[PDB]
Amino acid sequence: GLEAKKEENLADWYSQVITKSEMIEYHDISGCYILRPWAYAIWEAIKDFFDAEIKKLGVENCYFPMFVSQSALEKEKTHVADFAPEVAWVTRSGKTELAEPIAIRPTSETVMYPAYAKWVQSHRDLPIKLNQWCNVVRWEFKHPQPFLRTREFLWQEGHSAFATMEEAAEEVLQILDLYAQVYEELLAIPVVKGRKTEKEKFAGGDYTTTIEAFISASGRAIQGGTSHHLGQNFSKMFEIVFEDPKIPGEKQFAYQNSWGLTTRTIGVMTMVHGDNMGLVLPPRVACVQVVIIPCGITNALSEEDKEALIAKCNDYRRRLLSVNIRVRADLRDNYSPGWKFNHWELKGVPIRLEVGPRDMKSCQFVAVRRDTGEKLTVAENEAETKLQAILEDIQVTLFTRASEDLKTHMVVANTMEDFQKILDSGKIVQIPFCGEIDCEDWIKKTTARDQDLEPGAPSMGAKSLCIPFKPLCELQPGAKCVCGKNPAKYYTLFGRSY
Amino acid sequence: GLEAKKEENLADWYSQVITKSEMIEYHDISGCYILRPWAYAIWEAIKDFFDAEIKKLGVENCYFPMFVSQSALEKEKTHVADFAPEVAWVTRSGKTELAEPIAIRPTSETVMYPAYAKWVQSHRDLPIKLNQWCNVVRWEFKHPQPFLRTREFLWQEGHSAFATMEEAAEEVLQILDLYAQVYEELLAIPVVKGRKTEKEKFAGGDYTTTIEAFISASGRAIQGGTSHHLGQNFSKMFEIVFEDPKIPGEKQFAYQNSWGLTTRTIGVMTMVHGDNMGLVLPPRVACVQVVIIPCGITNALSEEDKEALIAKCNDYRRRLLSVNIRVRADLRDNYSPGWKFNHWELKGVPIRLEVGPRDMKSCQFVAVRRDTGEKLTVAENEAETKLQAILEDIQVTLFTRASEDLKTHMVVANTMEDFQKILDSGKIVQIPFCGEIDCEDWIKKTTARMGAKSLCIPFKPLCELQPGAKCVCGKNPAKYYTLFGRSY
Ligand SMILES: NC(=O)c1nccnc1NCc1ccccc1Cl
Ligand SMILES: NC(=O)c1nccnc1NCc1ccccc1Cl
Ligand code: PRO
Ligand code: PRO
Ligand SMILES: [Sr+2]
Ligand SMILES: [Sr+2]
Ligand SMILES: [Zn+2]
Ligand SMILES: [Zn+2]
Repeated sequence: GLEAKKEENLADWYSQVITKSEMIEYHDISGCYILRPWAYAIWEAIKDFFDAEIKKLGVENCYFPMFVSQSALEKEKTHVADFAPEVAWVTRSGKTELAEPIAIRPTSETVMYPAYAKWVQSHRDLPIKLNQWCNVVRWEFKHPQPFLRTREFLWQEGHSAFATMEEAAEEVLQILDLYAQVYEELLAIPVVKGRKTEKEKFAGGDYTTTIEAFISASGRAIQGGTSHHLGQNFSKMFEIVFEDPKIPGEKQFAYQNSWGLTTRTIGVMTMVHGDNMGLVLPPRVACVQVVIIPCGITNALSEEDKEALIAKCNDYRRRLLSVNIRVRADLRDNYSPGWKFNHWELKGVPIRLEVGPRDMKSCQFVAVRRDTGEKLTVAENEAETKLQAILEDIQVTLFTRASEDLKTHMVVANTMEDFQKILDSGKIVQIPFCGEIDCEDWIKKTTARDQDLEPGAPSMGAKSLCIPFKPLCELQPGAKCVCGKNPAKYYTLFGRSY
Repeated sequence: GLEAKKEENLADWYSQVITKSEMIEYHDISGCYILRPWAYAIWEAIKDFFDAEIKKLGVENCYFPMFVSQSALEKEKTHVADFAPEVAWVTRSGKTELAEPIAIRPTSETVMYPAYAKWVQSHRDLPIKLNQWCNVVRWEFKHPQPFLRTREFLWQEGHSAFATMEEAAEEVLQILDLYAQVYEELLAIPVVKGRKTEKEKFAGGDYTTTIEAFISASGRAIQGGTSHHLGQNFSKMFEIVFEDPKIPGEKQFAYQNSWGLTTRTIGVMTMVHGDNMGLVLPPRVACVQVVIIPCGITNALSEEDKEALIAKCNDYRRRLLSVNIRVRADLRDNYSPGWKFNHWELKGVPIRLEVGPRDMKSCQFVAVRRDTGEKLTVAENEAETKLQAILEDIQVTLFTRASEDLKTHMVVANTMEDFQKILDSGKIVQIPFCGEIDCEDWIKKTTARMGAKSLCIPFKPLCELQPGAKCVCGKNPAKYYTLFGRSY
């Protein structure tokens, strides 16, 4: 079973959920974690849905080198400035020192865009739409946490280059909506589409959009994905240039975008839907949607009778495969049935299917929901339609409960004292914000200073999350920021973050 | 158009094929090459086949960290000794030096097996069958060539741990059989299944089974894949143990294998099937099997008739997509039909589908085979039937000629003199060999006066080693017929 309680101490609960579900194994290098097949299948499920959608947009998959030269990495000044201290450098091969240290990619902007310049000579070479699934390394100055914050992580990064800004801006929102579909339709997690502030925006871009998710156990929010508009800052440094047919003889710099989604998605799914019985898989991403377990195999049952009980389970397995239900039949005669119930509950299989000798003679079986523990006795001939209905209802309620949790935890506050008090209750707040960096740092410093949390809870100030595309309330004209010294530009979502 | 010719300068011909087919782009870090969509789509075709086959064997996909500690890397002494010079070491996080350098994986044995030991607590925990599709770094010191020998490459690496030795021995030959299917059933390249010698076997294992392919244009053979039996060399170092089911108090060490296939497959495909017209894709791994191109679009053609020809091309697109044939209609307005002819030829699309106004009105179209250049006028009715037949014809034609090239370039020699003659003729010779590492160093140094190195001990050699035959050196008796030759 599970020892820790998600409501009391969240860290060891998360640590026990990711291990006992066989998702995460630990490594002797801090910030690096093993993705076991149970977690990796979730990533493959996300990969299969996102690949199919970006190919509709004309995006193609490729793979670029992981090593970056010093000169390439420092073409964009403000970009390398933000990533320099967290870049891992290869300095030697074997015992021989490298003449020039090469870098491990924290992101592939400076690796790809030299090639973009070579590939783009005429206007016919645009647009370039490329994506790659790969690993990056970010030796960050933060507490590592599996899935959420790791030194090495798997992701997709898509880099598109266009002749006009209207083409680029269109794709930014197209991709961000795809990231929102990954969270809301696959992981059953609600997200808030928004724009990052000037402080938290991608270094080297004009603006960045993001989806923010909420983790109610810790009251903290987390970034689920970003779609940046790079404008021309990178094409001006890497010389991604073409001649426009309408503007004779003049150098045109391409408009570029980048967008990324990481294996953090798995950790958010764990933090939102996991309970005190272990992991909870949304049926959409569940590696196994239905696990079939033979029950009641006493020593008195004959060898022929036991084989007929196994055959009925395999028959349920074939029936569910013919209707595209991902089903595993745990026929292993080496483990107890209660060990199997516990094993697959920890892993989060949405439905457990129990077949016993009495039920098989009676033309029925038992279906047990993972999210609620509700046990239903279903007729043998209704197995294909009933289970698919339960699988759909599990996905709906997981998103319904997470949405109602989000609606009640994201509110509006206009003054600093109400923003402070609501923040200390475990909520994220939309406040009228002037949109300046020095004020955002002031909020980060004063929310941590005036904090009143539970005994033992560490000091953590609120930071910017996003400027929501559709905020909760309209900003009344002339309304000042929460600092009182500058006019407010927009409602900005704030709160403690991962 | 391609400037170089395969018969003259193979190096410059190869550099121009991979770039003009838009497979490879070059990078300012020596030995690292960009895999563009046309190349990566081949790797995906290899991946979806191979992944489907190992799932039937109970192998599951995962992903282990790229960084390995000094202590974990040096646990197996023979394994770390062979890889030590070619391991890249991270020593700096920005400008702050790590207290201890960490290494980029050249292979993931020392990364995964510490986790294998924690997972194997009893007999119930075996077998463990894990595979990952990832990048790996081996910092070579020889001149790099795209696909064939690169500083960083993509691969899959399977690691399996078994309770018995018969189990691991079964899987080693099962995986090698799948590698043979990848090269023969998909890439249409014949391979020679064999066994590495003591000098060439995987450091840290007991034996290595490999598939060796031959590049006829250069006369040098190349290793297509390997499946190693690690035995207990690693489980005795990383403490992967389990209680003896029969004897209480006695530990048993797991029997392990490892097996890998890299993106070198694409380069071997290029070097074998490519011609002076450019790349030649086998239809089974071809991203685009058929390209539809509208022809005869003159400036005087009526917009109605011009629109009718466009629709006719999309009608073939809908029909071919209905019979699971990968087809793209190149209806782009800013490129001439002749430009698209040479464009898809360079990339290796097996069949070109030409639709002109005269051929459309006569209910016909043209089919151009990439391998032979034959042009076939086909009626609109027998489209899905004949195009499917040509695609399978292209697949068997490419294999039959590469198998015929391998038959006439792999002969048997019996002494040092005649082995040198056939080797410098651009062929690989099977010779009676004593298996010693001493003679393997001598045969490479002598026949260079480059040089032929051990490739594999064929599972099925050409001639049966008659009893009494000694090695080509003369000192020791010959223990088996071995295939030698210059290799990449
Ligand atoms: N070190 C990290 O920030 C991290 N670690 C593990 C997983 N995701 C991480 N980042 C999240 C992220 C990064 C880039 C683009 C989009 C996103 Cl959502
Ligand atoms: N540096 C290289 O040797 C190399 N470079 C690119 C591609 N494959 C490479 N190795 C071949 C290889 C390696 C492991 C297992 C099987 C094989 Cl076939
Ligand atoms: O790292 C980032 O945030 C952007 C998005 C993917 C590519 N680079
Ligand atoms: O490098 C090799 O040859 C073995 C096989 C894959 C993993 N390691
Ligand atoms: Sr920084
Ligand atoms: Sr000019
Ligand atoms: Zn302010
Ligand atoms: Zn000898």
